[PDB]
Amino acid sequence: RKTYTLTDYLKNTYRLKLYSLRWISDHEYLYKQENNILVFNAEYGNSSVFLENSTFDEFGHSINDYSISPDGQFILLEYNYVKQWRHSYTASYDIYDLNKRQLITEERIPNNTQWVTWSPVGHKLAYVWNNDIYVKIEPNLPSYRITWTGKEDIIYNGITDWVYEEEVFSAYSALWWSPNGTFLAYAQFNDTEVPLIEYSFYSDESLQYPKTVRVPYPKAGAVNPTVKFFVVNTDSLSSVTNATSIQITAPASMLIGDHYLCDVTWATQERISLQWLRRIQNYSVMDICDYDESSGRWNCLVARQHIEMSTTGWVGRFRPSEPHFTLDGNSFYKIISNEEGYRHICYFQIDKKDCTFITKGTWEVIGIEALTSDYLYYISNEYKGMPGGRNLYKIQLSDYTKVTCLSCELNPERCQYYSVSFSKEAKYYQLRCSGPGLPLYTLHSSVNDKGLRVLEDNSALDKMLQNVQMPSKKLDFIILNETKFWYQMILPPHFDKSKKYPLLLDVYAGPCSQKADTVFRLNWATYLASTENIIVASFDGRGSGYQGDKIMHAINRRLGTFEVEDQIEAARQFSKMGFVDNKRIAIWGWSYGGYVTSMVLGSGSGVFKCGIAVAPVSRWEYYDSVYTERYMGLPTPEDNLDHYRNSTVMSRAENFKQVEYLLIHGTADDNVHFQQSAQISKALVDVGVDFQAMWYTDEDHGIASSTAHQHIYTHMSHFIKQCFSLP
Amino acid sequence: RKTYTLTDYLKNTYRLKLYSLRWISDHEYLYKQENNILVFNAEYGNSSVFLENSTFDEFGHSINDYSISPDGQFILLEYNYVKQWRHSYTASYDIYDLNKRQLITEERIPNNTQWVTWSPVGHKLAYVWNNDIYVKIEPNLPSYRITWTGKEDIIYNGITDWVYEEEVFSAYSALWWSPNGTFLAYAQFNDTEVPLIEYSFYSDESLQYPKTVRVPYPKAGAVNPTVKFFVVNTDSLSSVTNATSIQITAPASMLIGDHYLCDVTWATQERISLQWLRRIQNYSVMDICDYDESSGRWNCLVARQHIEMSTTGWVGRFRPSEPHFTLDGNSFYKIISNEEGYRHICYFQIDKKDCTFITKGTWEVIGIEALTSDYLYYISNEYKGMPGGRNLYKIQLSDYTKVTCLSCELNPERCQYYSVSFSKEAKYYQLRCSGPGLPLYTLHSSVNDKGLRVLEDNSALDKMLQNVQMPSKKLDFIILNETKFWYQMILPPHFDKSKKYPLLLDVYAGPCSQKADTVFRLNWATYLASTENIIVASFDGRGSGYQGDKIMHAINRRLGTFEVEDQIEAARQFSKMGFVDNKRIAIWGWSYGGYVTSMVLGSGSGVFKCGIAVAPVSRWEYYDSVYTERYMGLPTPEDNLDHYRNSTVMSRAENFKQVEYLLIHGTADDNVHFQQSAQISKALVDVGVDFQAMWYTDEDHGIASSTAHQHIYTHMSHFIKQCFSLP
Ligand SMILES: *[C@@H]1O[C@H](CO)[C@@H](O[C@@H]2O[C@H](CO)[C@@H](O)[C@H](O)[C@H]2NC(C)=O)[C@H](O)[C@H]1NC(C)=O
Ligand SMILES: *[C@@H]1O[C@H](CO)[C@@H](O[C@@H]2O[C@H](CO)[C@@H](O)[C@H](O)[C@H]2NC(C)=O)[C@H](O)[C@H]1NC(C)=O
Ligand SMILES: Cc1nc2nc(C(=O)N3CCOCC3)cn2c(-c2ccc(Cl)cc2Cl)c1CN
Ligand SMILES: Cc1nc2nc(C(=O)N3CCOCC3)cn2c(-c2ccc(Cl)cc2Cl)c1CN
Ligand SMILES: *[C@@H]1O[C@H](CO)[C@@H](O)[C@H](O)[C@H]1NC(C)=O
Ligand SMILES: *[C@@H]1O[C@H](CO)[C@@H](O)[C@H](O)[C@H]1NC(C)=O
Ligand SMILES: *[C@@H]1O[C@H](CO)[C@@H](O)[C@H](O)[C@H]1NC(C)=O
Ligand SMILES: *[C@@H]1O[C@H](CO)[C@@H](O)[C@H](O)[C@H]1NC(C)=O
Ligand SMILES: *[C@@H]1O[C@H](CO)[C@@H](O)[C@H](O)[C@H]1NC(C)=O
Ligand SMILES: *[C@@H]1O[C@H](CO)[C@@H](O)[C@H](O)[C@H]1NC(C)=O
Ligand SMILES: *[C@@H]1O[C@H](CO)[C@@H](O)[C@H](O)[C@H]1NC(C)=O
Ligand SMILES: *[C@@H]1O[C@H](CO)[C@@H](O)[C@H](O)[C@H]1NC(C)=O
Ligand SMILES: *[C@H]1O[C@H](CO)[C@@H](O)[C@H](O)[C@H]1NC(C)=O
Repeated sequence: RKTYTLTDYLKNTYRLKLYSLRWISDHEYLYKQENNILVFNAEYGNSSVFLENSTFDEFGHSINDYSISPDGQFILLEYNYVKQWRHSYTASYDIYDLNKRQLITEERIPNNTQWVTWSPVGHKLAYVWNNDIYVKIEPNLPSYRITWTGKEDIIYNGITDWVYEEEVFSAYSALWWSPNGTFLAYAQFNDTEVPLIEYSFYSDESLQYPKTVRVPYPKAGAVNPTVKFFVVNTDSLSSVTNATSIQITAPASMLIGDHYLCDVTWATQERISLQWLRRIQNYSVMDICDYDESSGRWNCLVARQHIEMSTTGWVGRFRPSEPHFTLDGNSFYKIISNEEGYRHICYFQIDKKDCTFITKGTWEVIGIEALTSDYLYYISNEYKGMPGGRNLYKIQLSDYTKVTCLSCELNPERCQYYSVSFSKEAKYYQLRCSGPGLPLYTLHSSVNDKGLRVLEDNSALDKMLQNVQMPSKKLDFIILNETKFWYQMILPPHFDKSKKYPLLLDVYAGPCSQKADTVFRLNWATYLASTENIIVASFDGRGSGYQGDKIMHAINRRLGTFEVEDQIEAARQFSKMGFVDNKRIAIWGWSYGGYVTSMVLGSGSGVFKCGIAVAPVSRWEYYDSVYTERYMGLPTPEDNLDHYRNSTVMSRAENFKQVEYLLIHGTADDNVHFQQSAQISKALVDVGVDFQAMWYTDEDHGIASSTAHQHIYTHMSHFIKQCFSLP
Repeated sequence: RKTYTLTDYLKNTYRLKLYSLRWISDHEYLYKQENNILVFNAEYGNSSVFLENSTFDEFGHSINDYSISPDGQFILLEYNYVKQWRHSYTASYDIYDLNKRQLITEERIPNNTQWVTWSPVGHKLAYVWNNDIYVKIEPNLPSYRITWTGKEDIIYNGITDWVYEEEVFSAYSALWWSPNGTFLAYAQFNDTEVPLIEYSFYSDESLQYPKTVRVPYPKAGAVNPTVKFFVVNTDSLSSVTNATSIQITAPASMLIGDHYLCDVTWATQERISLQWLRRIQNYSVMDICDYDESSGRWNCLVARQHIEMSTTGWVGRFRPSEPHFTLDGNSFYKIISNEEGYRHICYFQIDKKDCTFITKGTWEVIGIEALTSDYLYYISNEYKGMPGGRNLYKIQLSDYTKVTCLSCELNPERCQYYSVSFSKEAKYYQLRCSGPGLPLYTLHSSVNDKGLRVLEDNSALDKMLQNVQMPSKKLDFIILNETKFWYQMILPPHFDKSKKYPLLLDVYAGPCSQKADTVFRLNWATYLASTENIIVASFDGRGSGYQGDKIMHAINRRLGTFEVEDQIEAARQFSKMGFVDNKRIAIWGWSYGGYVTSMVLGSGSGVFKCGIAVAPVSRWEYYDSVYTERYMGLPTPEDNLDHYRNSTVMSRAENFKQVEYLLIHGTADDNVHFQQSAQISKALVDVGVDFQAMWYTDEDHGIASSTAHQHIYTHMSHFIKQCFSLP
């Protein structure tokens, strides 16, 4: 009988099915079946073909994605896709009028467009091209140029520079339509004095001289980009006169120094919320800005700013939390750490002091998902006190005490990890369960929270997997200093506590991470347990998220300490349990996991026989400012420079003589620079330690090209199989 | 009897002693002994300390080198040495007045000087600083400025650019003083439009942003630097009037296209010899340029031009050979490829056409070493018919049939490979024997070729080696289509022709190379044979040198052809021999040896279990123009594009599934760019071939930092051991 093989992982032999739909009103959504775009009625479940796979067979280009105007009249077609960073890319665009069932060829959207977006209502367009912003009121009409300052690598209007995209907004876009669709707000980033990271890109075999890539990127403590914020009135645009952008300056308490613009939320048609963060990320201000028709200006009264501080750590999980505004725009809710350091929903009324906690407990809210007049819907990990689970709840607005669990009980053995998607105005919602069993997609009505229908049960995949000897998963915890810390273990088929198993510790362990959860996954570890009979453990130690600040801020200004310690201690704990071959314990990790794997390998602990680090950080001065400084402060003598340097992998080289080490990195890694590994290897050479290495030419942090993806996991499997003495 | 261990190799436990001297006159030389500089009388062997080690115990800096003027009045002190390429570097210099016994302290040689030389006689100096040439008539006097055009990375006056240094002059200098010291000849190079190679340098851990290094480097087919030649009269220099340098123009037959200046020789006080070469290294012209005392000009009579062509390949082994002039400068001798294709000594008389061969035979003259009115001395491989041996011969210039071997019989057992060093006017000479026994340096008088005395017999080392199981070398040959091809074999001690030994083929096989010779070496192979009982073999197949053009030019316009195939056939032959285990045959090479190893691993032969390539070329369009075009012509559709394209390693990628491959490259290789290994690995990943890699951070082609050196050989040693299942 057969197992989950490496070739299965690499080749996607057992495919997970999903069901991504796109809401388009409070009761209809779109969906693709055989590349036909169907539109669905949510209430009754009937559907029909919105767009036929047939159309565009003679288009000329392969179509990459699409977006429909709110008013259903038009559709955007995205082709010539060219990926840049984690979120950004350039592409070409066409517009198809639906009622005319024709393709528009007037005033077309330029090739190399960097970003396009419909207005929330109607058929307006805004797009960035050559770092400048443009606006078409209508798709067959000439665009109005809004900005003139766009300049490659220096001035960005309406799109983000590298660090904002990666660490602040999590997106390339820096444009925000007012709900009216009347205003276009946007940010401008200035990278004039931001230093450049430089690396070689070799390209095709045919490229005689390797090309040098230069990217404005601030490493820890280096000069940051600066930011301006503007708002333009789209209703008032002249063919003759320029477009007048009104600026909104940051609070004076931000203007005194380096800061970031970290969130932008429209409250009403004439109220905006701005979140600002001090470069020292323990202080931030929310600014409420109202339009004044008499002047045309936007004013943010100092009086109604809201303010957040931390004395134990930084602000928010990764940034200040997002405000969810009540419909009238006079109050809002948002996740906040309470007096005991747990993140709960807090209620804020604009011109009033403080805020009011509507939730509390020894658990945390993960996200606020929806807000109607009678209810606030949110995900939390309360159920059964399992930080690694997720369920939908709703709280009765007029009686905070009445909290209903919407998902806890749908299928309590198959489903303990939910996410959700609401329709406009929240009349219907889609539930998505991700484990511990097979992913399961259902539809629901808000009225009586009635289960309308099952959308996808992955029955087909399930029939296949009954054939294979699949691994099982154990989610438990252990006690350390009177504190529970959770772990998981993917266990091989027919597990036997009277046998001894080799064990791989799969590490990430970065701040607010969680590696022990109830998600079902078909991945490299599935192969390792199913086929090679290795146990694959992970452990959430100090610094991990979703358990309260006491645990999360343990690591404050002290990266490469308690999280490293704890992974080691976790392994001592596992050896204690009697079914692990304490001669065959490995450790591996990627990104931040690579850094921790290295530090572990470098600790002299004597627990680990061998390990793999992929694209690991090696010293924090090498990584970016927003991320690094968030946790480490600045690397100056008067701040945290000491620990910046007590915490490098390099300084641990000698101890690598006791272990077998595999070090991997892509040459075109724009995120964690090849530098970081290049310095690790040199430190190891310089001290006479033998080790094994692999570079991947022209790959970035993902090393995700199909061929490279296959090569590295193959390479790594050999490594581990040697180390463990397996066939 | 212990064994020769890797450590012995890396720690240099068993050291070869040398005897490096510089002839100072017709009868004395200098010799550094315990940081004491000594003068030695050749005839009697008596000495006197010229400069005590005690001096400069108070200097302030570590002193890297020294240079005493021809008149012994001053000495240059080189310190603050920084290495650039293979020959180039910059440094600081102090001058010490040997008479006044003190350091001159004004009008100093600037810091970061790029080159200095004394004139041939006296105490003039010429130097290069910021790519401009300056001249001091006396060490305390201010220097006159010869050129003003010097510009970093663009215009070089009196020093060479990257290719010229590496591939033409085998030196940084481009300064040639007339024998008087009267004139200063120099070249100027213009790399205006020469593309730049760019790569990352990671420096010490403290550097936060890596540096991009940028070097004008013409790759096969790209724009080449241009050159001009000038001569300045050193006596008529003015304090206010800018010195005037007279330009010599290359011959019309050279100006029609791209060309090189390949050699400069002063013939008399008033006659310069210049050799030029076409970018297509088919054709070269030697110009003879006389000074016109009235004119002030220099004239190059077309009738005097001596032309070398080749229809079978290129001119010269690596470049047209150096001419050796008679005292009166009216005639010269030059190594030339004869009608049978063997390189022999040719006698040229200035105003007469063609020339006369002074020697002949099926062997070759390697070098002309000295010239008097009575004798011409040269090194050749005639003795015992071995191309891999070297001997000093003299030929009576009044009767060419009268050749006598000066070294053949001194010590037939111990010595078969000599180099030599003559005093001026060749009154005496130092013989240096390199094997096959321990190195042995002797002094001799020309009068009757008497042996004067022994300088170094390496008896120290001999003593030490009496306690180690040393391996032996067999130097034999095989037949291939009726032609003899040589190889050598390092044989483990106590070699039993009955057993079967694993075999490592050590390859270079570049054009005009030679890996089978009679020289003594303590190297990696010594360790492998002695300690790990491996037979290390090397073979000189087609393309190799010192055996006639039929063999050397076989590879014309088809690198990665016969030399790759011949390495393969050699291996087969070696199997036939009943003492090699044909299941355990590996291969490895560096540089060209790296490319060949790759072509071989990727050929499909099934002969080799595994191989190592170190800094390999993989594609000839990536290597430089002077070396590459010499053998491949230009990479254009009209010339040799097809074979450029056919002889990439990348095209053989699939075949690598059959072998184990380790690929190694320094990230800072200015010579064979990392690009080349980056493209090999990408081809291997693209087609799903697994392999081993290792990059060396900030190392260059030589990978020679003491720590990198030790680390690469250790890494390589594990791999080889593993391949052969060696305990
Ligand atoms: C982006 O920021 C740069 C850097 O500060 C600005 O450049 C400066 O502009 C002022 C006014 O022109 C000058 O006085 C400075 O000398 C400039 N410094 C540099 C480094 O150039 C630039 O104006 C900003 N660009 C925009 C459009 O906001
Ligand atoms: C080095 O070579 C470059 C290219 O041949 C020369 O550049 C030219 O400069 C002259 C003016 O002296 C003009 O003919 C052109 O404007 C330039 N062309 C280019 C491509 O830049 C340059 O003159 C040379 N420098 C020296 C010292 O000879
Ligand atoms: C936005 C972001 N997303 C991420 N996903 C992973 C991830 O799980 N891995 C692990 C699995 O494979 C992909 C990366 C890591 N990151 C990081 C990140 C965090 C720390 C460091 Cl040191 C580097 C990065 Cl990129 C960042 C922040 N830039
Ligand atoms: C001036 C020169 N000297 C060299 N010595 C070696 C050598 O023997 N090995 C011995 C083994 O160690 C490496 C160098 C190789 N080269 C080459 C050379 C030739 C071809 C290529 Cl592809 C690269 C180089 Cl550097 C060049 C000219 N570039
Ligand atoms: C669903 O059916 C209703 C009633 O026939 C119809 O009006 C509506 O257009 C249908 N919607 C879809 C998505 O087909
Ligand atoms: C996009 O570029 C291609 C040619 O590269 C062309 O077919 C098309 O017309 C361009 N689109 C626009 C908006 O100009
Ligand atoms: C939207 O709100 C703005 C702000 O007052 C107002 O000026 C505008 O008329 C509104 N737009 C539309 C199209 O209703
Ligand atoms: C437990 O406390 C000890 C100090 O007494 C400390 O060494 C260790 O890090 C702690 N462990 C955890 C995981 O809290
Ligand atoms: C100086 O010379 C003496 C021999 O005369 C030698 O013994 C001593 O080591 C030398 N000092 C050095 C090498 O600095
Ligand atoms: C060697 O000895 C002779 C005879 O005294 C002397 O003239 C000569 O200068 C000496 N040479 C050296 C280098 O000491
Ligand atoms: C060297 O030769 C040049 C040219 O013949 C002449 O001008 C000069 O006087 C000579 N130098 C000496 C010092 O003999
Ligand atoms: C000799 O002939 C063989 C036959 O296989 C051929 O492959 C090879 O190229 C030839 N070698 C020489 C030395 O010409
Ligand atoms: C060279 O600079 C060094 C210090 O870097 C200094 O001692 C000296 O004055 C300089 N020498 C000259 C003459 O340029």
